[PDB]
Amino acid sequence: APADRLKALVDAAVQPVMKANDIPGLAVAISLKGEPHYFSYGLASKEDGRRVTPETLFEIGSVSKTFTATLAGYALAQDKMRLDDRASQHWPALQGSRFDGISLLDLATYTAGGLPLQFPDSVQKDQAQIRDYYRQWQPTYAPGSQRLYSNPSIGLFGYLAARSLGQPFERLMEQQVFPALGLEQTHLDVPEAALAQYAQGYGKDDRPLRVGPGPLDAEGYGVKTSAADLLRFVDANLHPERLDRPWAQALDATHRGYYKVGDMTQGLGWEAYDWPISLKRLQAGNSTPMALQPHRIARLPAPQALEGQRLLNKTGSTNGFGAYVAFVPGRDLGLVILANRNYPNAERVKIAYAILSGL
Ligand SMILES: *[B@@]1([O])OC2=C(C([O])=O)[C]=[C][C]=C2[C][C]1[N]C(=O)[C][C]1[C][C][C]([N][C][C][N])[C][C]1
Repeated sequence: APADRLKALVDAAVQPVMKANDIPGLAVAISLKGEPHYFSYGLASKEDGRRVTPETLFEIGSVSKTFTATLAGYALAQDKMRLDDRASQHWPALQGSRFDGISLLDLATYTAGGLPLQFPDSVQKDQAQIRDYYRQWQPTYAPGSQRLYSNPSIGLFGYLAARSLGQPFERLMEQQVFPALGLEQTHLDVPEAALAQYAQGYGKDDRPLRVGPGPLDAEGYGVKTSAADLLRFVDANLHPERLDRPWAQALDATHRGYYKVGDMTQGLGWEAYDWPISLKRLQAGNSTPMALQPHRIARLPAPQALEGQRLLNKTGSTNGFGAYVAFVPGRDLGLVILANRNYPNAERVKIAYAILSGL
């Protein structure tokens, strides 16, 4: 009955949203009282009819920023950097730029002063173009005043964290972070031997879409992982104390809120809400205006522990994929929803809400 109840609950949440958004395949993973549960739907590739499993690789887009924050947490834990460090202390090519006046915290939390959603199309994945972009950049407003969701912002934060550790970002992620987290199905660059597991993404007219190279892609949106591995990451977030001490500290650094915008408390990577809260309020916190418009922040007097009766979440999108992760620390509850369509965030939250309410 409990298997049937749980399959009934997840089916009732997922199936209508998959039909309504024409999602070819979707993988759900739930952590409930320290037990994993997997629900797999539809097709990883329509063309060959490969089915979604808990080992299928999906692009998770901006959920990658929670990994980036974890590498920064590790640099913090090892005293290689501090959140109030000036950005240019960690990259000489930025010295003399406006990044002399911008903290790592500002970049991490999108408050550096109007760094845009994306690098402009003119900036390719090239070290010199990225250096020249940041050197010439000027804030639109005061650092620390307005949140504007930004790849270049948290991207630079992860790149500087990696420089502080004396190694490239992508090497640190593959050689240190993923192994420390027990993640063997999590990739920035999918190995040839694992390509059979990589789902096809679908956009308008079902055009096939896997993410192409871009400046600080790894930092902003580069992760491919399975529902099984992303739920392991969620379980590490729910129990940092089970990891070796420096990684425990790295994960705790991602559970600290610095400011509020509406119902949302901004941490490093993770965005937090009180729990319970209405579905409409959780959808609004993950809405298009929150991604695309600047918002004045309400700074907290001291960083707040993101634990207890709160929901921590992150949405992630690429042109072909739509991911959502959410966990409730105080209820030992975790959830991963990976899909091979970029379907609206409101719809991803609709599935999660139905599941989390059901439990
Ligand atoms: B990220 O996934 O977060 C994000 C959301 C969200 O939170 O779900 C909504 C809207 C935008 C973003 C930004 C992030 N994702 C990307 O930046 C998408 C990425 C950008 C580069 C593209 N490549 C261009 C081709 N040369 C691929 C999509």
